[PDB]
Amino acid sequence: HHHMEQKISVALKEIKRGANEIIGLEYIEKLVRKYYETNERFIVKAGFDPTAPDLHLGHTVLIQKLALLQQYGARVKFLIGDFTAMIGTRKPLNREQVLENAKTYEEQIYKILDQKHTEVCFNSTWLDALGAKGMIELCAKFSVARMLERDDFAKRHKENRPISIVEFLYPLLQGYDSVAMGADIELGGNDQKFNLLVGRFLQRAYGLNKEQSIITMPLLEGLDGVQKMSKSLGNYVGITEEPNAMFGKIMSVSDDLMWRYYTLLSAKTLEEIEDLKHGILNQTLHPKAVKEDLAGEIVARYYDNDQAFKAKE
Amino acid sequence: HHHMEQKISVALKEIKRGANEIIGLEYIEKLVRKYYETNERFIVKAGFDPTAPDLHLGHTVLIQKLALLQQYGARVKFLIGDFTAMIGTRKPLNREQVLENAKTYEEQIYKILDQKHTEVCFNSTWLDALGAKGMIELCAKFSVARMLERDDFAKRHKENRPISIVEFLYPLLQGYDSVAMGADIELGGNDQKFNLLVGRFLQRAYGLNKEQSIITMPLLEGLDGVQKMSKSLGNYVGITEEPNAMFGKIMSVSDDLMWRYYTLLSAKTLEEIEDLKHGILNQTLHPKAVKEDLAGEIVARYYDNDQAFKAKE
Repeated sequence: HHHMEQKISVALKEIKRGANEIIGLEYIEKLVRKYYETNERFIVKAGFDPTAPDLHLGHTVLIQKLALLQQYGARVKFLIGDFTAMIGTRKPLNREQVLENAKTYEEQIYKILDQKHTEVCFNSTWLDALGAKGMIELCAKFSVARMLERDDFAKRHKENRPISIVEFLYPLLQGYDSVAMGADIELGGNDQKFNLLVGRFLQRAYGLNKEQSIITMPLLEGLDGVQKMSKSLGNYVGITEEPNAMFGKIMSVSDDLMWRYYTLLSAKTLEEIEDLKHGILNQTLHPKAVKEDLAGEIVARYYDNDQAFKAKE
Repeated sequence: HHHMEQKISVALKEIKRGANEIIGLEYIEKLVRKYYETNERFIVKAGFDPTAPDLHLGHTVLIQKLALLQQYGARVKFLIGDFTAMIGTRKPLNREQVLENAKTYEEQIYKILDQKHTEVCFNSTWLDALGAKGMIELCAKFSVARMLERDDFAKRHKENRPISIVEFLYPLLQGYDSVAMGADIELGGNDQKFNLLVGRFLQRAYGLNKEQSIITMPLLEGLDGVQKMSKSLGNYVGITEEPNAMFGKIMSVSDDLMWRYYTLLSAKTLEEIEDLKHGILNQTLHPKAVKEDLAGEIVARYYDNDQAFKAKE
C-alpha cells in the first residue's frame, strides 16, 4: 500500500525529529500503523515537576513532542509526581498545593497539547495503595548491580560518597508508574535514560505483554546559544511574557539558533522547514521574515494571531 | 552499697555467660540496677521463624538466655516475623498458619520462659501500617555503603553475583521492629550481628532516647561434639522426644560437651557449675552422676521430676 508507507515513513521522521535517542522505534511504528488502521490510541507517559510550573520555552520542548505524538495516535498521560513531592530546598507539599500547581499547568499545557486526548494523572493514586508489601514486591524485581550503574550512583559509589537506600526506590517507583499506567511510550530528558529504562524493564517483570518505547529530548539552548535555557542564566523566554517582549526575545537569536528552535518548537513539518532553508539560500525568502514567522508562531501559540501581528509591528 | 554491687557483678557474669559478644553491656547494667531499684522491667526482643517450630535443644539456647534475663528484670517480646513469611522452599504462609505455628511455639516456650513476663508479637501489626511512605522514610535513614558491608552482600558484590534490592529491605525491617517495639536488648545468633546492629542504629535515627544493646549466642554442638546440632545431621535432641530416649541421648555426650551443655542449657549458676567441676576433680562427685543430673534437668524441664527419675532408671 504505497500511500500508507509514505505516510508512515513521514510519521517516523517527525517522531525522531529533535530527539536524542529512541529505544523501541519498531514498537512505535507498530502503534502508529494500528492507529491509522483502527483509530485505536496508544499511551504516552511524561512526568512533570509538581513544585515548579513557572515555565519558559525550554520546558515546552517535551510537551511539543507529546503534541506531535497525538497527531499519530497518542493519548497523553501528563503525570504529576505528587507522591514523592508530598513526602519531601525540597520541603513537602500538601494536597492543596499539588492541586493548585496542577491547575497552573492546565492554564498552559492545552495551548500545546490536544486537551481531548490528554489526561492529568497523580501517581499518589496508585502509590498510596502500594503498601509496604507492594514496595517489597517491587524491590524484588531489580538488582543492586544494575542500580549502581546509573551514572551518579556509579561515580558516588566509586568516590566512596553517601548513597541513601531511598535513592534506589525513586527510579523503581518511576518505573512502577509505567506499569500502573500501561505506558507504551515514555518521554524524558537526555539525562533520564536510565530511569526511563526502568519502566520498560519492570513492565516485563510484572508480566505485561509489552515494554514501553522511550524517547529522550535535549535541553533547549538559551537565546545566547551556548548555555541551556534557564531562568537563572537570564536567557529564557517565559511562556507568559507579554507578546511584544516575547516576540522581541525570539528576534535576539542567531540564524543557526533559529533553525534549532524550528526543529524543537515549531509546528511546521520537516519538509516545510526544508523549504525555508532553500528559499533563504535561493534568495526567494529573507531570513528576517523567517525569524519573524517563528516569533509570530510562538506568540500566537500562547496568545493569538492578532496579538502576534501587533508584536511584530 | 557492698551487697548490691555483689548482686550486680554476679548478674553481669550470668548475662555474659555463653554469649559470643555483647554490645552495650553498660546500658544492660543500668537497666538491671534500675530493675533492682524500682522493679521496672526492660524490653528484650528476640525474633523467631514463623515457619519451623519443630524444636531441638539447639533452638532453646537463645530462649534460655531470655529466661535468664527475666530473672534480672527483662520483659520478653517473643517476635514472630509473619510479615515477610506471609509474602514469601519459601512459599507464602497464610494468617491461619501463622497463628497455628505461634500456638505451637506456646506449647513449649513457657517451659523455659516466665509466661507472666512474656508477650508474643507479630510484626505484621505495625508493618502492615507502614505503607509505601513509611518504607520510603525507613530507607532514607540507611546508606548503601553500610548495607554492602554485611558479609554475604560484600562477597556477592565482589564476586559480581546478583543481590536483589529487596534484600536491602529485610535488615531495615528487622531494625524497624526494634524501633516499633522500643527494644532495650535484642538477642540473635552469631551470624546475625550486622542485623542486630541495624535496630540499634535505627532507634537513634528515629529519635529514640536510647539504642538497644545486643547479645549474640553460638549454635549448640550436636551430641557428636563437632557438628552444630541439626535434625539433618541426626545429632539433635528433640524437645518432645520421649523422656527415657531424651535422657539417654544426653548421656551420649562426652564430659567436655557436658560442661558446654551446662553453660548453655542448665539453670544452675556459674558458681554451682564451678563446684561441680571441683568435686569431679576432688573425687567427691562422680562425673556420671553429674551427667545424670544434667539429663534429668532437661527431661524435667520438658516433662516433670517424677518422669525424669524413671528415665534414669
